[PDB]
Amino acid sequence: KEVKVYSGRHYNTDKEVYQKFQEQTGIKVRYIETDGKAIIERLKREGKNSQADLVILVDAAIIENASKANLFQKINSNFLENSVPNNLRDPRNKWFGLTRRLRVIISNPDIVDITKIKNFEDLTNPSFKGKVCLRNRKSPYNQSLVSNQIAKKGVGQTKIWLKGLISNVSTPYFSGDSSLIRAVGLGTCGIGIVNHYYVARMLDGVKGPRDASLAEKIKLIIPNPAHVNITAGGVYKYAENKTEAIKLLEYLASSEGSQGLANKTYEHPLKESSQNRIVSKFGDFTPDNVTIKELGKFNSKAIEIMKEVGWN
Ligand SMILES: [Fe+3]
Repeated sequence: KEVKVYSGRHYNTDKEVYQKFQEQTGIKVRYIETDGKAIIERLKREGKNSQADLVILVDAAIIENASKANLFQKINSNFLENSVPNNLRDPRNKWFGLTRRLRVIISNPDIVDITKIKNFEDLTNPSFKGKVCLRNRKSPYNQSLVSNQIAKKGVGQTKIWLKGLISNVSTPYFSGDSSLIRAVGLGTCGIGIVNHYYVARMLDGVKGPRDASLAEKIKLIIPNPAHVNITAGGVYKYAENKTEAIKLLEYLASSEGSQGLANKTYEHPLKESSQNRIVSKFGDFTPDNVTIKELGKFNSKAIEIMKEVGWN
């Protein structure tokens, strides 16, 4: 018995989590870890000839892309249906959340007055002119943040917010979250928007001493209420080892599996906040209840309006 996993979680192998499943069940896990978009393109090409059984992907936008491409099959699982929060799974049962991440505000309190920053709406304040820095619009994390705004506020209000935000940027767009953290730490940027776990990695020395020192200078602000995004798994449309893939998915979504995955990347597990001391110091959060499916729905519109206001 075996199961083949094609995973878009490629920060640093989930190998230990898969080995625990293997030891417990006797099911051999064959994994590949690489960029999610490369997986999607490979599966579209292979179709029925693919050897994927389980597909894991990062970000609402990428999950949506896989869904549109008909990559998943509907599954029935009383465990998943009763254990994964409704907002973090497909209402039609094709994919299921495994970990949670927050896209948050980071600030350098020597450059900006952090007492004025509580939520994303605050970033349009004219006192931050020239002090806001962003990663580029190609990032699914940013697209999903804008989709989040559209879901709640509608297109009109989101566009007003976007115009205000981009008015405050005077620095070229960044190509990654870690480089943006460095710039905020250094003080070339006063304010950035990044995923929470990148800050925790740097603080924990994972990227070496200079990055740790830079990350120590930053104040992380969790917007209240918070925007939540996920990594998710689903069974491939033509999976040969369907039964085994469901068993593995059930394990990954369980308390043990979700904690195992999340502790590797400094993410939050599905149903509890991280026990990691570095992550817990960032503070409590309350989700805004926008569903992951909704984030996917508005992805195309988010890209259109980001382009229109000049988020490049
Ligand atoms: Fe990431």
